Amino acid sequence: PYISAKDLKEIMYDHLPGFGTAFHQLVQVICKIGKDNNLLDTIHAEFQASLADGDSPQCALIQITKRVPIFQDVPPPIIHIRSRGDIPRACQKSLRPAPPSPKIDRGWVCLFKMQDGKTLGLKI
Amino acid sequence: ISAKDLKEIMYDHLPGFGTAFHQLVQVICKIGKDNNLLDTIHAEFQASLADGDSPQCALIQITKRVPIFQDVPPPIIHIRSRGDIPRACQKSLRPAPPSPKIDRGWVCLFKMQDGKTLGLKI
RNA sequence: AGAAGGAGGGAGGGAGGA
RNA sequence: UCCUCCCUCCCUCCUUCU
Repeated sequence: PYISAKDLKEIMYDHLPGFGTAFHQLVQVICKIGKDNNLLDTIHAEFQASLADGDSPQCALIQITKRVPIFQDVPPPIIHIRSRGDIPRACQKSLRPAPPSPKIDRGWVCLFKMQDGKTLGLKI
Repeated sequence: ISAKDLKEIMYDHLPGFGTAFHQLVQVICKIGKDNNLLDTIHAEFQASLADGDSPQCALIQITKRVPIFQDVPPPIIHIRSRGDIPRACQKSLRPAPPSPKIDRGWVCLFKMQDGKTLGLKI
């Protein structure tokens, strides 16, 4: 029954409006950490269970970070970019300087590292 | 440690009155009391705070970390009308799935005189 | 996406008081 | 002229939670 990083992203993506929003990014981060730790299934199941509770798909993504334990243990991934323009418009409003040991299950999706040295966290 | 006392501790930390966390405090202390686990629940509450967690966070950690809250259904609370539910919880009401889990944020189930049931969901 | 708390503000309904 | 209570609705700020 095992699912693919490919189609999970597909599914979760089907469920959200907009393009390149903080939640599309969060989908990407969840699936990557998903693959590399062999939890794409645990993760799909929590996504479904949260929709059953009545959670908006945004909220469901959030529940994964808070309920699937891997995400309390892997830091938000660093993503090397040139400049802040490279980040999608929808995410612009959600960038914040990151504090020490930023946690995914606290809303820190990823860390954008630009070529001027400045790092900006994507905060949900 | 006592149920009455611990509720008052937990409350003294919470913002507002009549919020979902106030309801959760009552559920936690009720379950803790029926089951002789107030000591465990209090320790975990204090432990969360020491890690620097918000009191709201600490209550959630109890539901996730003290195993009893994985193994019992959300309490059924019987009420006259929906208007009997405090203002702060109103926007948090929603229909429960079949086996709502307390450790999934389902604080309790309000059963009205009409037989209709809404879960309080955090 | 949504909720709670505090703060600032703007519009309109019902009532009561100075 | 002002105040209080309740009911809609709109904007911004801080914190918390899912």
